[PDB]
Order: sequence, then structure tokens, then C-alpha cells
Amino acid sequence: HMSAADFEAAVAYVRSLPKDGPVQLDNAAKLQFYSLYKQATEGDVTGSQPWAVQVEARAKWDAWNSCKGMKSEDAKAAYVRRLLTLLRSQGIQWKPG
Amino acid sequence: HMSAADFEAAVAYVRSLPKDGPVQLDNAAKLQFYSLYKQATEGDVTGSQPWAVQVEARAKWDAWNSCKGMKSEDAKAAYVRRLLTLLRSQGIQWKPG
Repeated sequence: HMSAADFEAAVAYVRSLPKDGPVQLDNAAKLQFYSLYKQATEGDVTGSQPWAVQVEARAKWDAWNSCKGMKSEDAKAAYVRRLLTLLRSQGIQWKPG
Repeated sequence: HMSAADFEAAVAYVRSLPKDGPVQLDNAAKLQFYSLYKQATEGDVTGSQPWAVQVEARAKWDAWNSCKGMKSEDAKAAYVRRLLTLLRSQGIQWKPG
């Protein structure tokens, strides 16, 4: 079954999605994927908080900061689970391959 | 073109390979993928060196220790490039898609 070991396949799947294809990502989803991806691959949020005026960079950093403390494998599992749940919410089933 | 950004896709591809499929991985290749993967995703080698009688665990840790100091993004790129060159050496072309 699917585990954190499928995190890379899930990342590759998200990266492969076309701009206007069958899968749509709202800002919330993009921020969830971004922050879990960074937590999974870099650990806790790095550096200083971006300027408020950089609202997208700041939102990304804040979303990553909201994951501080999460173990890398737990972030990987959460990323995969979120992809699976998002795809189901759009009528799509996924597995690696 | 391909870059470290395709690391996840390359990992997922290697995981997808069946035991006796078109792609064959010798021990050297397995140790290269393992050590670059660990370097890329965890940084420098962790913990104590395994006992020699544990030949495979020792070989894997030693291969990871040989990557110590390598920047994570450089490890990712090296992994992707190694997959591309390994596949070419068996008459296969790969790309994420």
C-alpha cells in the first residue's frame, strides 16, 4: 500500500500536472503541498520571514513555519495523503505508475 | 531540460522498476543511487558505521559517507544524471513527461 515511500512519485505527479488539465489546485492546496514538500525535504523553515509586501513568498514561508517540528517522514506521508484526498475530491484515483 | 527538480521523478522511476524487467541494476548502481538519495534527502551520513559482517548495511553507509559534504541539490542532480546515463548504457531513453 501507499506510504511515505511514495512521496517522490506523488511530487512527480503534481509537477506533471498541466496548467489547465483535469486536476485543479487552489491556493490552499498549493500552499499545503509547498509547505509539506519543504518540511519533508529540508526540515524546519529556514531563514527570516519574508516582507509582508511579498504576500505569496510570505504565505509560503508562513505555511512552512506552520509545519515546524514535523518529522520528515510524517510530512512525506501527509503530502501523499493530501494528494490522494485532493484527487478523490475531483473524481480521480491515483497510484504510482 | 532535466535538472535536480526531476529528482523525485527519477526516484519514483527507479522504485517502479520490476525485479527482472528491461532495466538491470548492479550493486555499484544500487549503492550509487542509495548514497546519492540519502545525501540528497538527509544530508551527511547519520550515525555510527555498521559492523563489517553486515556487508550490505556497511557498504550502504560507507557509500553515503563518501558523499559527505555534497550539497543536497548537487546530490539530486547527480542522481538524475546517473539514471540518465545508466539507462543510456542499456539502450533506454527516459524523461518524466
